[PDB]
Amino acid sequence: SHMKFGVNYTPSGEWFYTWLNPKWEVIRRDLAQIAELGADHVRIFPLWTLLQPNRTWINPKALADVRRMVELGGEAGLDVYVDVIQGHLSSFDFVPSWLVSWHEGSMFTDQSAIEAQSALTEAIYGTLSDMKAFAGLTLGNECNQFTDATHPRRMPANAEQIGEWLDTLIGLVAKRCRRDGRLIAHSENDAIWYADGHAFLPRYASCKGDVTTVHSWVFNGTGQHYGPMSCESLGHAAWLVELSKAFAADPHRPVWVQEIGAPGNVIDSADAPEFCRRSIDAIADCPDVFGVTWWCSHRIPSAFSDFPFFEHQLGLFDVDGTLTDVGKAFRDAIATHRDTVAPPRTTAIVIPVDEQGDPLMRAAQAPGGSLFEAWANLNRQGERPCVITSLDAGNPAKLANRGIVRLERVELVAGHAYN
Amino acid sequence: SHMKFGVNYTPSGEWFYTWLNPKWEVIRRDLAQIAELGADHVRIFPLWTLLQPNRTWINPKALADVRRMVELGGEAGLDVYVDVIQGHLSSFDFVPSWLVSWHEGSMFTDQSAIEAQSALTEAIYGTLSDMKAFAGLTLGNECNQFTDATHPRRMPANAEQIGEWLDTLIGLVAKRCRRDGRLIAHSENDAIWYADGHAFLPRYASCKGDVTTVHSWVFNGTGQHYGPMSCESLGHAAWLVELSKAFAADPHRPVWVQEIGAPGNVIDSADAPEFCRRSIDAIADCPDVFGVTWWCSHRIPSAFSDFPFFEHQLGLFDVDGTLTDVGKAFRDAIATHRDTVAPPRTTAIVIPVDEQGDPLMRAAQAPGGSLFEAWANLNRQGERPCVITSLDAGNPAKLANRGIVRLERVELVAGHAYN
Repeated sequence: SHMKFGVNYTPSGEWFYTWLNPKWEVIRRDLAQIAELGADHVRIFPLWTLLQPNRTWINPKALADVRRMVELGGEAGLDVYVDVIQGHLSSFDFVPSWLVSWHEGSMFTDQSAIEAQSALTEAIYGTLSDMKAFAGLTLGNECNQFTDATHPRRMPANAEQIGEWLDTLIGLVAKRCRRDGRLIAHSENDAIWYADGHAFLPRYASCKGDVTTVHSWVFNGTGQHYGPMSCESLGHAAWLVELSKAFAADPHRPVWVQEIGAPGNVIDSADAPEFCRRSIDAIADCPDVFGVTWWCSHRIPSAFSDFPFFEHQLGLFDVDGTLTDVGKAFRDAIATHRDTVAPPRTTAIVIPVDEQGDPLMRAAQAPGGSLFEAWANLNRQGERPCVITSLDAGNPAKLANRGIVRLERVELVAGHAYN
Repeated sequence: SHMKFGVNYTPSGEWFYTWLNPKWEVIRRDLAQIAELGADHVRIFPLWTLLQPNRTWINPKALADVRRMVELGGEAGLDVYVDVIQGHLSSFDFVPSWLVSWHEGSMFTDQSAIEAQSALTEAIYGTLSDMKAFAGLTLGNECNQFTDATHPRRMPANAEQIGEWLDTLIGLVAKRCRRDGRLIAHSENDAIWYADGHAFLPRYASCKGDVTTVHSWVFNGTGQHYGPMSCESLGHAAWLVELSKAFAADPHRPVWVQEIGAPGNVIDSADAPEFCRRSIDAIADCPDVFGVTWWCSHRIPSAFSDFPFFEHQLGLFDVDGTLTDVGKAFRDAIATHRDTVAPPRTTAIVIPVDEQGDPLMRAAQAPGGSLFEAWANLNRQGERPCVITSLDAGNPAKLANRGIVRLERVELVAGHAYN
């Protein structure tokens, strides 16, 4: 049992631009710094444009560099999780030329592009499969952002095509992962939980892949609307954990807080260490948390432009390599919650869903919405709420398997704070 | 003095994907093969995504790799011309993440992007400036394709903004180039000659930069409409040379046929050698030709996908490294025209222009148009025609400088063969 603690690895000095010519001695020291925090894993991010520059040619040097980074993670004493398709990082898209402009197409529906992503997933798994430190794969960081209606070069897809895309790519490696002792997962930004009409559905995160991933960012309106150090803000990661369980078929499926950070566009730097400590305290009171992975390890140097300004400050280590106050808070939180075990949560707020298990109104569970607030209010009062669907609530076996004793209900009211 | 002969260098084995991890021993063999043809220069193509992955960071390893390729070109005895911004190659766009989707913007009008392109031009010149083999720079291969309405992710610009973009980037290095003995130029696809409404204007090619560049591709409708081995097709490159002079302020400005190939989508493979020989015969009969640079050196291996099929066959050397029949024709053509001197051309076709020197109807000088056909007819009849504008035609001083004796005028009729 017990929560894993790790960091999302942003290479010091050159960020992901380092993949062009990695400085292995610097990367080695980067990973040793992360291990010194007490972290047990890292999550790493190769670039799709370098991995697969042609639809039918994967660059062996790019694969070998991924293997070397994994090897250095293991030498630091870390398990290493690899995100296959980036794809999207920190406001930037990295899309190979064969899926751009004259060759524009949707990664979700174009069959020849799906076969290329399948080959890349297998090539990454196969490259790394003999490494004791290779712990698992995620399809890619927040790939759903490409199909969101807000994306300025949207890759179209309906919900059925998204389900098929997930099934195709996860299905390539799920059995190997199972036989080998590794994990396969996928990752969406919080539009999956919050955005009505979004083609990625909550049950996809909570049922497909081995563990649910959530990425908790209180710049999504939670910090602005309620306050950066409000209960709604501090408990937002714990809220995603419990919300996501409502949509899981398996009553003890682990939930991975795969990203959480203290974004400086809503949280004052003076409050960021307390935000970290208290957010992790709230996560640690939720059962079945797979782990907590902070965003991110090393600050982006100021010589790089066009990042939203707060992205530069998210690193636990400053640009000179020293441990920031948030880094100290995360190190302290790892030690605090080493052997803590959260007790069962038995009072559930109920989410009305349709016959397929999808919310009647995702806006009601978004920031500002009635279900979001009912959970935050119950949490502020010490009730330690969990979340179930109306379908689960009419199933005495599922209530029994989760130990649910009290049901709390609220009408559906859309929030308007979300983004 | 005499025409230069060179090759557009496409790296064997990995194409421009070799820039990720260049195999220097193969690149040396490639360049030695080009020299063995009798070529005296190559044109090379670094990738913008690798050179400048952040708006304010140019990758020093990518600069060092360009320098090494120039160094190997000289060691083979070749002068090396470098295209700064690719940008566009063989149906693919290579645009850095900081100019796409969430960061979408126009390289032609966004000031911060223009300053980045300025920094990249200075960085390439300065990296290469101490090298005996570095012979000059072109801003980039056919950059105008980004601003044409045909482009699916168009970068907007009006004609004045395009002129300012050319002036800004050429102005950075024009003086150094003259002091150092190198050249600076820019390159457009044939929309500049042929497409009404296009924001690149003919006089920009013929007046800005040290030499006019033309890229001659008879799949632009010429080969389809008149026949691949017609006089219209075989004379197309000479036509672009002479057409371009009409718009030059300097009556002896050199014209560089910076690309010509024998595209297999309109020219039968068995005819490509005679197409090469006779196209170059026609170029060699035009005065003031700077040089002829064949597209391209080495065929694209068939393991790479999504190229138009004919692109694979354009190389002078096959994928196994052996010299193709077209390669033999080009080698033979270099020896044939080593010492050729074209006599002056004195019979001129007249292009109607407005007071700024821009054509009244570019469609009339495109394939199928009256001015296009009037030139081809005179050329087929052995009249060796040149081209002037209507402004020049009413100025006996300009007629004197070019030695024009006979004028032929024709009514404007638009072609419809052009793409």
